[PDB]
Amino acid sequence: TIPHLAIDPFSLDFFDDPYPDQQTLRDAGPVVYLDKWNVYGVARYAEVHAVLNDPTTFCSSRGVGLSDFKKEKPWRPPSLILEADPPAHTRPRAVLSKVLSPATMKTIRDGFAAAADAKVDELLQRGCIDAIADLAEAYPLSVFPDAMGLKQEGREHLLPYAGLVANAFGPPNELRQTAIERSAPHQAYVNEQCQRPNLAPGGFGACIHAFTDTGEITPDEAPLLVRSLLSAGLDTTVNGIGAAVYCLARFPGELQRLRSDPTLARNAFEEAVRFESPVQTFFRTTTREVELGGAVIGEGEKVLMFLGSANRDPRRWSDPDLYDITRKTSGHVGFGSGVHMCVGQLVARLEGEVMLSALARKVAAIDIDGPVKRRFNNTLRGLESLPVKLTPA
Ligand code: HEM
Ligand SMILES: CCc1ccc(C(=O)O)cc1
Ligand SMILES: [Cl-]
Repeated sequence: TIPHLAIDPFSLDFFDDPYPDQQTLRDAGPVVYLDKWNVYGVARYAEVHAVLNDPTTFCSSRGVGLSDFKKEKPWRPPSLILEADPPAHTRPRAVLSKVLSPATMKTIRDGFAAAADAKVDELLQRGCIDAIADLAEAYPLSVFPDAMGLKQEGREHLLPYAGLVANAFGPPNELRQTAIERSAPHQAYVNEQCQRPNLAPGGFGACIHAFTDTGEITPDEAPLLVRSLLSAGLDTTVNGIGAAVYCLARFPGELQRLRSDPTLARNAFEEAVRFESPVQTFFRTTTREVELGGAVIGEGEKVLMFLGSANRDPRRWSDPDLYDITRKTSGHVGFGSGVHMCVGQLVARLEGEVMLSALARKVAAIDIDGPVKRRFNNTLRGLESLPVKLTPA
């Protein structure tokens, strides 16, 4: 009753161009079995949304990667929030939602907006830049480690650790193997920065430790929650800003609408998160036998959610393959949906908005003028190099 496909969603061929296979995954049926990794897959919007909004049946405490924590030991101690179900998830989640609250965004908006405007002006002096290294990476690296309260020493480990975390969500293919092997220096730096004496007062990390006074988390939970911000709060914003720049470089008409109305900067970033979906996939594990799309999935089964495919499903989105900055983007699952929906979404939107705002007010054109290279990661979709020429406004 369930179609069996041999497509490998974690293959280099797939990462290179996933859209044809994603339609094959969608049109084969609302639920598919992937023989390559012995998992269930859902690729349409309706099933991804339902699975994401049924945490009692599709749990996250047995891992959000392929590995089943009930079966194998995790490569690192489980995340107290991402790899937790309610009610264990609730109080650590409330702490991160307060640390990264709308009220906190007021304290960092001027610094983030200034750094964004300064970087675009700096890049306009050089003309021909790499939108990844010199823009997508340089800007988050210039605001987020300081907002965490991180010291200067050892920041070179932040991006390699983030790519390791994202790779480790995938199957035991070469990409995961080479990430985990000899990863101990990346882990030691991160785990050391998660301790209270290494976080500047007033930063996200110190503010987390400050919530141990409240009884929401214990002092020994706070470092793990700091690790969560250091695993997810940098690499994804990089790919997201690079995607937006990629779109504005591929859709020059949408760049011109953004110039004529910079207040579209925030929704233009949101649409870039739908269009490229930097977090492509996540896993759930069935708590019980469950009917999904006419298929009976047993207990203890891994279910793979194609977030990116759900954001391009023509059953839900009109013209899904077009970048449209005025599109009503609410309901896209680029940040998740439900109880685990990205608790850091306000930081990513803020970083994205002020960058696209900076581009909207200072740049006339963005033309690709060099070899484009894709970056391969079992979870993330993003570019290795995006050579563009910026024309000043
Ligand atoms: C373009 C940027 C980002 C994207 C596309 C993204 C994507 C996601 C997605 C899809 C989830 C759902 C995980 C699941 O349901 O299993 C998630 C959760 C999470 N994200 Fe983000 N993220 C982004 C940026 C950030 C930032 C900036 C932070 C922190 C500053 C962050 C921290 C987290 C955390 C801690 C969780 C776990 C929430 C929970 O389990 O309740 N992410 N993210
Ligand atoms: C969405 C990517 C992500 C990765 C790791 C964590 C965590 O460490 O809790 C949270 C989110
Ligand atoms: Cl670690």
